Amino acid sequence: KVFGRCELAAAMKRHGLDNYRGYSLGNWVCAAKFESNFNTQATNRNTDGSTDYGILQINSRWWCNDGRTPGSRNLCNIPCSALLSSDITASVNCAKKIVSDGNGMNAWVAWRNRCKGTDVQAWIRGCRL
Ligand SMILES: [Cl-]
Ligand SMILES: [Cl-]
Ligand SMILES: [Cl-]
Ligand SMILES: [Cl-]
Ligand SMILES: [Cl-]
Ligand SMILES: [Cl-]
Ligand SMILES: [Cl-]
Ligand SMILES: [Cl-]
Ligand code: NA
Repeated sequence: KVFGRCELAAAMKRHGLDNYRGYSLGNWVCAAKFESNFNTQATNRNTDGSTDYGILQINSRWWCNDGRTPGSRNLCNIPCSALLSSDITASVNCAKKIVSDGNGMNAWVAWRNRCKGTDVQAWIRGCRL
């Protein structure tokens, strides 16, 4: 599924991301825009042989099982395919464990490079929330 801009902001708020561990709604929308263009079916392969999955691009080295990442862990206790659903629940729950690991939203490199410090509120302007 490809979400409308105002449509995803509404679903993320419903699942309790608005200010989780101190991060506002526009930070999560911006992160999704640049990680996936609002597409839940987004995937991308990393050089160490791990893979990234879904609207927020979560990785198989630590966080999910895909059966193809040697010596890895499954700290979220889930298969990576759950991160591709039109239902965003598994993606939101695992992003909560990751953002708590010690380093906050710096765990997402594109958030640090395209959305940290910017007028993130513009991503929610004109939306009925
Ligand atoms: Cl847009
Ligand atoms: Cl915001
Ligand atoms: Cl594995
Ligand atoms: Cl393969
Ligand atoms: Cl494990
Ligand atoms: Cl599994
Ligand atoms: Cl949803
Ligand atoms: Cl933090
Ligand atoms: Na794994």
